[PDB]
Amino acid sequence: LQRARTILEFEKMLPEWLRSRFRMGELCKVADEDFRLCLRINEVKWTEWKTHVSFLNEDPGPIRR
Amino acid sequence: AAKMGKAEILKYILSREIKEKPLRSLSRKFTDWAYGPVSSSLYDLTNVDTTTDNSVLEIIVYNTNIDNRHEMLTLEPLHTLLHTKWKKFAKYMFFLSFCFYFFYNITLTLVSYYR
Amino acid sequence: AVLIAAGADVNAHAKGVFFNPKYQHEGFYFGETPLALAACTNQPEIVQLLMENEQTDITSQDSRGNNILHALVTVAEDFKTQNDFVKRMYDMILLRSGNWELETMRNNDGLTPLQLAAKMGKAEILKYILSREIKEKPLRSLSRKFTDWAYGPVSSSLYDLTNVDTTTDNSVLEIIVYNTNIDNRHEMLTLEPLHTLLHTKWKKFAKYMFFLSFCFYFFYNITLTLVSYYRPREDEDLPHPLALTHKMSWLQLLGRMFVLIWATCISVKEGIAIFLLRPSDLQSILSDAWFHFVFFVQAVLVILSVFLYLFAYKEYLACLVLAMALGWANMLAYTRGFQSMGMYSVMIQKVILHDVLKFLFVYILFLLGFGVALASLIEKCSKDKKDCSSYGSFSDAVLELFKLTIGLGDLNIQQNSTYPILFLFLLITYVILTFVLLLNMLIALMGETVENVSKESERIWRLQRARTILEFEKMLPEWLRSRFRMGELCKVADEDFRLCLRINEVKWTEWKTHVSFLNEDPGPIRR
Amino acid sequence: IQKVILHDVLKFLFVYILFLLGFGVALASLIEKCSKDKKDCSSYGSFSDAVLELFKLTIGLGDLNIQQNSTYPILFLFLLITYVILTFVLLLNMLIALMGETVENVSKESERIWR
Repeated sequence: LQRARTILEFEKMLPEWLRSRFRMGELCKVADEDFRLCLRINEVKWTEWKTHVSFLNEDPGPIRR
Repeated sequence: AAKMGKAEILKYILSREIKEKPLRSLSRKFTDWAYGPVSSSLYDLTNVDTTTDNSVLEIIVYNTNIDNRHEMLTLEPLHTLLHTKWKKFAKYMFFLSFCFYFFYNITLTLVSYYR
Repeated sequence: AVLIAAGADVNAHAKGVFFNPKYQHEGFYFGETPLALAACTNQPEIVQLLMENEQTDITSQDSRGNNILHALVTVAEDFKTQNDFVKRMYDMILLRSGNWELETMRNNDGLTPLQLAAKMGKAEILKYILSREIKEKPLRSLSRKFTDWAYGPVSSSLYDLTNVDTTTDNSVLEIIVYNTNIDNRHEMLTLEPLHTLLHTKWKKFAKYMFFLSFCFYFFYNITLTLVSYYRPREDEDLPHPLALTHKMSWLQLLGRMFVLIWATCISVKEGIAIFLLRPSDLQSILSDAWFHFVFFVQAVLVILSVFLYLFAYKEYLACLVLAMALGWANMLAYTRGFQSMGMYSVMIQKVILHDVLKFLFVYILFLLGFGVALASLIEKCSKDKKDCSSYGSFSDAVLELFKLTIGLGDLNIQQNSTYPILFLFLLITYVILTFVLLLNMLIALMGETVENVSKESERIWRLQRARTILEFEKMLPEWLRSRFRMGELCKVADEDFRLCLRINEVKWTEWKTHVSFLNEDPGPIRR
Repeated sequence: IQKVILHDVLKFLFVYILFLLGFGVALASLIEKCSKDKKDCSSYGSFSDAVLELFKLTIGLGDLNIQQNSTYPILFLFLLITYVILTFVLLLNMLIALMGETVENVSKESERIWR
């Protein structure tokens, strides 16, 4: 919490144009018009062995190219 | 949910997996790809970090009156994003102010002891 | 199955940008064949179906020289984050079709999949595979366990012992002792081929062999003491770092030619040992290569005294004493041979490393912070005893405050001058900090640590005596007269009357009739 | 009083006397110096002095001398502070933490032993 208490204050005393792009930006949603909302990528492990209905892509690890 | 500090429904709502396709669009989780046991998880990130005023991160850090804040930040939009943002600049930025104050500290010592 | 009925190729190799390291990326390194992920998907039914095809090759190495068994190991991560299916998956694929040719297959870097379980540190499947009881008689021959006799509740247990001890290069014992990067090694050596065999080999020679080197270094240590304390002092500034006495009663010439050789012999001994591992500069140099680094610093520091006669420098006696103080300081390393004291040897080893570095990094900070500040008021034009020729500059108030930890004598609130009720204010603040607050921290800090470690601290000591025992054998190139084992005791296989074995004892469980046995149940061998 | 003498302090003194001799002989080398103690022509300054000089360091000794002992006393004081680093803040506080684990382990069955 205390290092979290610090880190925002540095950003608060950073009025630049925010070059530190901390995120995947404007990565498209499933909604056909809503291709907005910057996102995140994370990793999960072995549980709940099943078929997966919902997906977004043709399963690469990073983005293509 | 941040202001009241209700953790468990906040534990829910940041995930919010929607399985059904006609209304999957409202979720806070989208399986970007899965490939079985090791998946590409994905949080929605729309009102989380201070890109707008008074984002949910800005409350939970700068809130009093709650002794669940340390436990609440365990959550995975909350936890890893701090580690993310500390990596690229804030590990550097602290050590600058650390060195600037420590070398401030030495210049204080010399002029007030030697002559 | 319809695709197989359509005629899909069961032998395909999925190359590409996956099977990458850094498991944050995809890198899911299963072995690129349809058989490999099939067990890995926890799908035993189609595993059977893949075995129904005669065209299925299983032998075939794929990308990193890996067959079915290799990457099979490198998903065995935990008992908690797994239902433990891989164990019976692996068991199923052996009984369905299993040959020793497939087992003895090595890989790209030339490494046994059994040895891979050591390298990856997958403990639980390694817990399986060393036992490997096979109950059925047409293929019992491939087991790692053979009931030599049983007689009910107290049986003659027997491990296979074929790739275990260093009778060949890079045996599975040699990995697990000399491996870094894994914090499961101490727990893994609990296993019964691993555990008892060390106790076996320590019995016949290594209990003797340590005490030889212990006595040789301890009596080295005494000869260091005598020549450097009793008669270095002759009234002349000739250095003479080793006492000679070229006349009769040759005790001191015996002193010189003793000490130089053992220092040289221990230098080459540890010099090859330091050539031999590469740490990440703080994990194994600061648990394992510590006392090795101690020795290498020690012996060179001894022989450097000999170099101080060459141009006769000023350091001839000053350097001659540091090796002495350190030379008794590493007898601490050689007390591991006892039972309870070896348990204390890890208690001295982690508290230096987790607790007191944390202490001194804060302790020296206020030692300077109060140190310079009190050195400002101590000037005063009145420093110490009519301060015109005496001391009163910086190291005084350092040592005035350094002695405050212990009995200093008396504390002076005396003539130091401008506002001494600020001077005494910092003195009592130092007492508030550094005697009642900051010191009693570490005492409460140690108590939490010592109970946390001393449930597994025994095992760490076991690793360190295991760390020793192989090195003695490594510095034993004899014909290995110490026969540590039952040798070439015959297997059930009619031609394979080979594979040196072991005898062990089990107790009351699982009350049943025993089908498989070897003999007509004597206790020892007949005659 | 009966098990702590037997499981804990034998372990202590077998290590304690080791550095008591190790520092003991080493500091006895520098204390010769042709300048041992108070114009060293008739007074003492041989071996048991620096033993008792260092044996009194466990408790209040009076004052500690960084004085005229001669050749490189910043090695002499270096061993003194190393003795403090070892034998007052590291090695002593071992047994205190060691006793606390033992006393709770025995005092659930310690009554029975008295019986």
